[PDB]
Amino acid sequence: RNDFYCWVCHREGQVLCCELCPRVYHAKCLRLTSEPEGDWFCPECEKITVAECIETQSKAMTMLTIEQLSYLLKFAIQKMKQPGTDAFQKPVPLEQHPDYAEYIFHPMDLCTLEKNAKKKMYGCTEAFLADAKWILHNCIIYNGGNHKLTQIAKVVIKICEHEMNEIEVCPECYLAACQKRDNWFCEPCSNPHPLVWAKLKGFPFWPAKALRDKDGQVDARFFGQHDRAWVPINNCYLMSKEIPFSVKKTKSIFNSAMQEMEVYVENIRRKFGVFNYSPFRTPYTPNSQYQMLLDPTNPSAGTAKIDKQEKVK
Ligand SMILES: [Zn+2]
Ligand SMILES: [Zn+2]
Ligand SMILES: [Zn+2]
Repeated sequence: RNDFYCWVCHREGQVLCCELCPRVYHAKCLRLTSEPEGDWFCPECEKITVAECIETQSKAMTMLTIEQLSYLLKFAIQKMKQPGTDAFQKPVPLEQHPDYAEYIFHPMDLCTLEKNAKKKMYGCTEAFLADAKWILHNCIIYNGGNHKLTQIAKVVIKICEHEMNEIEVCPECYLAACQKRDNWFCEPCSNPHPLVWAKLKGFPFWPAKALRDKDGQVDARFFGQHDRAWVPINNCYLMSKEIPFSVKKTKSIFNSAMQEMEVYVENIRRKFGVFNYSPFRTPYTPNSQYQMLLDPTNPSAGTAKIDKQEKVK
């Protein structure tokens, strides 16, 4: 059955109906410049359709099957199920709230979300977050926008958004961080992340993995502490033997990071055959392939990796 409360503001009124799902919307809540006539599809449905289309699907979805994604969604559910989330763990019982179904036409809870994931119902990360949001919408309608339970539901949805974002950055890094095997941070991914010297304003130059490029910034993951930051691309150099020196407080902390970085380099050499160090102060470039070159003085010769047509798992 179609909902009666706007998906955006959670209030009743004159609302448009989606043809594909039970969601309804005030026209003004979607800043709709005009009125749709017939066969309207809502923004949640339209975002899911383009994320599930092979021609427009994300980098992460190109490397995952539906079954593989369902395994990562199970770990995301564990992160959402924090201490204090009891009210959202099981379906709301009619024995405690007999008027619940007069207001809530589409119930949702963490156990149902978990069961749906195990049954392979979600074809993209966007679909899991869209379904999870029914928990927050339902809580606002029944309990009210200022209730203590609404505050808890908002955090549950913010955790869901962060976990979906992390899967999209790199599913292999996500899986390694979830399992936490010995020296998981040093495990190379199938398309290995470039190693750089990264300088964040106010901090010493430090070794890091480069996970993404966006608007002139690099998503750096630092060796040692495993913390993260967006760093300007002009403050990043390809890894070299000579170190870009910075005045530091504790020697041993920098030492542990350099030691961990050398374990990562050895893992790359064992798996792909090579690791090319660069001359001092060589700028990092987006999606750099330098470290994998057969001959770093002849880039047109391409990668050292031998293609054995292996099904990667
Ligand atoms: Zn609205
Ligand atoms: Zn829809
Ligand atoms: Zn990765």
